[PDB]
Amino acid sequence: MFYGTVSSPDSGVYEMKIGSIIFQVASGDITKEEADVIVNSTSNSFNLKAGVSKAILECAGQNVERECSQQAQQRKNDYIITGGGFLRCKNIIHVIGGNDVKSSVSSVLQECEKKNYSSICLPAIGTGNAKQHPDKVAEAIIDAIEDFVQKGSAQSVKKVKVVIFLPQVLDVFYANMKKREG
Ligand SMILES: CC(C)NC(=O)c1ccc2ccccc2n1
Ligand SMILES: [Cl-]
Ligand SMILES: [Cl-]
Repeated sequence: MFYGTVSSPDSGVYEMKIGSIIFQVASGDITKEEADVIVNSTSNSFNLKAGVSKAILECAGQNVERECSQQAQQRKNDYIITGGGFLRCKNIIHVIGGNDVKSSVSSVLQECEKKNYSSICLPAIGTGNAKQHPDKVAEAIIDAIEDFVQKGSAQSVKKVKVVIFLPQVLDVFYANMKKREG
């Protein structure tokens, strides 16, 4: 009902349509990307500095670190939204790596529609310190996007890209795309 064809538009990038959204995967350093929103996969304290979270907090800078710990003490949050700091984005959405990945991605998509944003870049959420299995993480990310499209919710969001630290995890995402393709 939804899936287009898998192709490679640029070296190391793989893409397919999911309804009106372009879904892409690539390996690399997510802190070098430009998008309306970049997603961080962190702890329930929003102060982890290991793996992807280390790179994101160090690049973003100390004002973003302090925004995080200020919101964490105010209430119990499933995720938090901060400024971009010195990353090339309008906002960072910090999700909890150990939480249900489909739920986390659904929340990111909803928040981006609320701001009329068009582009999102995320890591392989949960595959770092949280040690969720890559096969289950890929299935959950793509399922969230399918559900969002099926419900008629995609209006401003046009591009969702997963930038993945390890090439071996990229292989798992590409196999999942080929399983789904029209
Ligand atoms: C070798 C291993 C311990 N490093 C990591 O897990 C890791 C993850 C994401 C990164 C993003 C930018 C830069 C370095 C990064 N390193
Ligand atoms: Cl994680
Ligand atoms: Cl990753």
